[PDB]
Amino acid sequence: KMFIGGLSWDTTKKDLKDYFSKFGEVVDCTLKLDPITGRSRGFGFVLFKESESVDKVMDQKEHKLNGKVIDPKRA
Repeated sequence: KMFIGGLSWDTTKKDLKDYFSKFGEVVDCTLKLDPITGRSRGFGFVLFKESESVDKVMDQKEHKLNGKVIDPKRA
Protein backbone atom coordinates (compact mmCIF):
# COMPACT_ATOMS: atom_id res chain seq x y z
CA LYS A 1 0.00 0.00 0.00
CA MET A 2 1.13 3.64 -0.41
CA PHE A 3 0.03 7.22 0.30
CA ILE A 4 -0.75 9.73 -2.48
CA GLY A 5 -0.89 13.37 -1.34
CA GLY A 6 -2.08 16.10 -3.73
CA LEU A 7 -5.43 14.72 -4.96
CA SER A 8 -7.93 17.10 -6.62
CA TRP A 9 -11.13 17.98 -4.71
CA ASP A 10 -12.93 16.02 -7.46
CA THR A 11 -10.75 12.87 -7.67
CA THR A 12 -12.03 9.29 -7.26
CA LYS A 13 -10.77 5.72 -6.69
CA LYS A 14 -11.23 5.17 -10.44
CA ASP A 15 -9.23 8.01 -12.04
CA LEU A 16 -6.54 7.49 -9.36
CA LYS A 17 -6.58 3.67 -9.52
CA ASP A 18 -6.41 3.72 -13.33
CA TYR A 19 -3.80 6.48 -13.40
CA PHE A 20 -1.86 4.03 -11.22
CA SER A 21 -2.88 1.02 -13.32
CA LYS A 22 0.09 1.90 -15.56
CA PHE A 23 2.54 0.89 -12.81
CA GLY A 24 0.96 -2.48 -11.96
CA GLU A 25 -2.28 -3.99 -10.61
CA VAL A 26 -4.28 -2.44 -7.74
CA VAL A 27 -6.57 -4.09 -5.21
CA ASP A 28 -7.45 -0.82 -3.50
CA CYS A 29 -7.33 2.97 -4.02
CA THR A 30 -8.95 5.57 -1.78
CA LEU A 31 -9.38 9.32 -2.39
CA LYS A 32 -9.81 11.83 0.46
CA LEU A 33 -11.01 14.82 -1.62
CA ASP A 34 -14.82 14.54 -1.40
CA PRO A 35 -15.98 17.86 -2.84
CA ILE A 36 -19.63 17.05 -2.04
CA THR A 37 -19.39 15.40 1.41
CA GLY A 38 -16.99 18.13 2.62
CA ARG A 39 -14.70 15.13 3.27
CA SER A 40 -11.86 16.35 1.03
CA ARG A 41 -8.60 15.81 2.96
CA GLY A 42 -6.52 16.93 -0.05
CA PHE A 43 -5.09 13.42 -0.65
CA GLY A 44 -5.99 9.75 -1.19
CA PHE A 45 -4.29 6.34 -0.91
CA VAL A 46 -3.21 3.65 -3.39
CA LEU A 47 -2.81 -0.10 -2.82
CA PHE A 48 -1.05 -2.07 -5.58
CA LYS A 49 -1.39 -5.85 -5.88
CA GLU A 50 2.35 -6.66 -6.13
CA SER A 51 5.58 -5.30 -4.62
CA GLU A 52 7.39 -4.86 -7.96
CA SER A 53 4.41 -2.75 -9.08
CA VAL A 54 4.62 -0.49 -6.01
CA ASP A 55 8.41 0.03 -6.17
CA LYS A 56 7.94 1.03 -9.83
CA VAL A 57 5.44 3.86 -9.18
CA MET A 58 7.83 4.85 -6.36
CA ASP A 59 10.84 4.91 -8.72
CA GLN A 60 9.73 8.37 -9.88
CA LYS A 61 7.29 10.48 -7.82
CA GLU A 62 7.13 13.01 -10.64
CA HIS A 63 3.53 12.04 -11.24
CA LYS A 64 0.65 14.26 -12.40
CA LEU A 65 -2.96 13.01 -12.07
CA ASN A 66 -6.12 15.17 -12.11
CA GLY A 67 -3.85 17.86 -13.60
CA LYS A 68 -1.70 17.94 -10.45
CA VAL A 69 1.33 16.02 -9.10
CA ILE A 70 1.12 13.84 -5.96
CA ASP A 71 3.19 12.48 -3.05
CA PRO A 72 3.55 8.70 -3.22
CA LYS A 73 4.80 6.99 -0.04
CA ARG A 74 4.77 3.66 1.77
CA ALA A 75 1.53 4.49 3.59
